[PDB]
Amino acid sequence: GIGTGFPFDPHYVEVLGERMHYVDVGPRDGTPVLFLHGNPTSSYVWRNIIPHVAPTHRCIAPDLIGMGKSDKPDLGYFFDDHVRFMDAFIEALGLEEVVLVIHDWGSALGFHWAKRNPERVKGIAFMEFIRPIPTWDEWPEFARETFQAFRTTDVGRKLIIDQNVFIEGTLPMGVVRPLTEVEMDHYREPFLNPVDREPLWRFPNELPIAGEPANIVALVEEYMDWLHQSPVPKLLFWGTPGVLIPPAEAARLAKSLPNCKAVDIGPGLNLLQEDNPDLIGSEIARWLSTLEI
Ligand SMILES: CN(C)c1ccc2c(-c3cc(C(=O)NCCOCCOCCCCNS(C)(=O)=O)ccc3C(=O)O)c3ccc(=[N+](C)C)cc-3oc2c1
Repeated sequence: GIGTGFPFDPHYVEVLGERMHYVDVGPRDGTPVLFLHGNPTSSYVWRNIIPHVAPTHRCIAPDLIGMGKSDKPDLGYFFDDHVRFMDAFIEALGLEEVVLVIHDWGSALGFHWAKRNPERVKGIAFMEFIRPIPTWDEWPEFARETFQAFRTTDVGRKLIIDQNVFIEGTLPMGVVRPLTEVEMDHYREPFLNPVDREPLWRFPNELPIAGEPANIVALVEEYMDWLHQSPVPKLLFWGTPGVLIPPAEAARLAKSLPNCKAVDIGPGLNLLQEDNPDLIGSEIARWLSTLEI
């Protein structure tokens, strides 16, 4: 059985006047491994992968601001808000050099931070990450109209804020195998009140699709350009058919990104962690030995 529980002790750090929650396990010395979750998850999405890395490496898994057990300030939760909070989280924890394990919107946070701090990143494991979607044709047909509806302030907010569709429908449709009730309740816990769902709606409205928003498209194209040239060790997980990263894209990236290892995880949509956590965790563990950390 795939683990459903969250046994990690809570850790907190005051950041920009707001308390943020993070998982911190593993030995204290050596290079830490920073796990960055996306939408609409939390450090809970790393629950079955950390146990493969925690025996030999420090594992830090924060909850993004307004998500998980972190505080819920009255912000718009634009990507720029998450950048400032994640920049200040990393400094508040005194992290010097790190290995990144990033997913979904956390990957945009990881890549944007690694582009600005390339000396402090010894490797990047990433899966179902954010890239420029040139046209709506590059978005999966089965989820296309709903995400077009998500990116509006009337129908989009009604679905996500008022009806919580992103948790009750979009999240299960990002996973191939079925999610138990206990797993669903963990993902529901930070969003029982419609107020807390603002990041669940701003995130898909920040997706770089068809040139909008222009600022996010430029930002993501920048770190994609850095990724195509930098020699930082890269580990990419992908599944079939995926959502953000289709198999043909993963094959292209596996040849064009320097020092990159691609790992097929089998069937998979967006939350690859939930469809094959053992392969992801045990491959990250094996890959960390090939780094000079
Ligand atoms: C439990 N079961 C499997 C479902 C499945 C679907 C639904 C749906 C549902 C969702 C969708 C839907 O979410 N489509 C789109 C998902 O496909 C995206 C998958 O990749 C994205 C992963 C996340 C990526 N994160 S990022 C980068 O974006 O930040 C479409 C139609 C329906 C429908 O019903 O007619 C419900 C709709 C309304 C509703 N009421 C008003 C309370 C309840 C719904 O309940 C559902 C339950």
